[PDB]
Amino acid sequence: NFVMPRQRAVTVERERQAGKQRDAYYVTQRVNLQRYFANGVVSGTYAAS
Amino acid sequence: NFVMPRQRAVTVERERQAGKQRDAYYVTQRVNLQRYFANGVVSGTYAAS
Repeated sequence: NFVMPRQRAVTVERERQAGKQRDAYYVTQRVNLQRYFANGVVSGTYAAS
Repeated sequence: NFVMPRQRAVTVERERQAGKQRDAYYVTQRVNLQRYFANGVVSGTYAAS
């Protein structure tokens, strides 16, 4: 348990035409952390009032 | 009469750098339908309450 399924790597695209005097850098990433079943975890917590 | 005048048959364009992560497809055609003289057609009409 605790796998991080990954659709793709990080990518970079760039755009400057038909812009106005300006290179633009765009980056994207699709990643998520999602566990299977609810077992084997704690917080703690650890609290005041 | 009822000639089909045209100056641009169908053009299919394509952009992807970058659109902000979104391709764009553009389709255009330049055409018209026009008659030399005001005669040669009737419409019914076929109308009542």
